[PDB]
Amino acid sequence: SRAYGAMVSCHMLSELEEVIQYKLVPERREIIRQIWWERLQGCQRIVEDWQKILMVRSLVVSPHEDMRTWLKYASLCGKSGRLALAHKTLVLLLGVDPSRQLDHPLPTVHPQVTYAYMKNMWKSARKIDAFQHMQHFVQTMQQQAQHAIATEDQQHKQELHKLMARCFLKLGEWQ
Ligand SMILES: O=P(O)(O)O[C@H]1[C@H](OP(=O)(O)O)[C@@H](OP(=O)(O)O)[C@H](OP(=O)(O)O)[C@@H](OP(=O)(O)O)[C@H]1OP(=O)(O)O
Repeated sequence: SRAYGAMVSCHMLSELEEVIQYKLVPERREIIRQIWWERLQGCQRIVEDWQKILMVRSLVVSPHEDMRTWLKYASLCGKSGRLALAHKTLVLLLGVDPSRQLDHPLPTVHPQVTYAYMKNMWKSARKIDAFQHMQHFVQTMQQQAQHAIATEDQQHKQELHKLMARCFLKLGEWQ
């Protein structure tokens, strides 16, 4: 447990070598990203360590390029009593600020990011407006899914149904 800090340092150095591999090899990009995700999952859930590792990985990977990792990091920060940093990460992922445009409904692009932002807002005690955004998001998801159902997009439809199931459960619990 004492050496874990130096272990984190070794993790960062190994990540840097995999970063130069990422820059050199264009066919290794997906494999490297999956390796990074699994290794980060293996590491401990300390916000400082996660921030260091993600800062190292940011050299060749923009947050938009890998939404899942930053979503997990934002969830960790939210559970670690750092809702300010979690909101900053969520707004960076979204690309626009829902806080300034309260009247403007939440963007539908990146629905996972929108759902994460909504639940963070719920944790931010803005429950009523979170519920209104939840209803708007669910109706938008259903209309979008009905419009965009196609034989080509089936995995996307399955993921959308899973997210919608989570949204309906959250709607019921919040009601
Ligand atoms: O913190 P909660 O409100 O209870 O939400 C949890 C939490 O999601 P986050 O990734 O946003 O933290 C779980 O993640 P863990 O931190 O426990 O790893 C996730 O489970 P997975 O990691 O397996 O995705 C689970 O999702 P699910 O209900 O689909 O299993 C999800 O629950 P809600 O989305 O219903 O809030």
